[PDB]
Amino acid sequence: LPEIVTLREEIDRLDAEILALVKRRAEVSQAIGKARMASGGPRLDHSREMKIIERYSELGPVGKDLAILLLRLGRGPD
Amino acid sequence: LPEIVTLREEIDRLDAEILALVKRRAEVSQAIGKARMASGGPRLDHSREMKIIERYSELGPVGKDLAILLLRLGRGPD
Repeated sequence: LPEIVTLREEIDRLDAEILALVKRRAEVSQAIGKARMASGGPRLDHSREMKIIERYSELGPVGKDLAILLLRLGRGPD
Repeated sequence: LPEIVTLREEIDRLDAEILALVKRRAEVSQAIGKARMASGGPRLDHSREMKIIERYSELGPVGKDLAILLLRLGRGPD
């Protein structure tokens, strides 16, 4: 379709930004993981993680799955 | 942990931006879906969608799943 060329541009721009933000979030999450590890004790703040998941549910059920994936991106490289 | 207070702030800020970007992407994707529907013919550009998925694999295997979820967010509300 010729009339979707500019919509596709916008997608590509959005994806560039999403990827940068997700990468940064993975770095921050991993730093939080390293501080929690270093301190012994729970590897997650479960109440905190559940609240994040509930925020993402504003998007629908796919929103919960997104938060779940972002949670997995916070793991140490394994 | 007291030393993770500012890291948690950064997460919250990143999540605010991720959610706004994902919502916008869902709007654009749905507009592309509506143009494709209106035109009859394939509901997806499969080569295009596969290229998006491959870009997201730069993140790892979780990256492919992310692209997959974003693809589902582009559906008409159902």
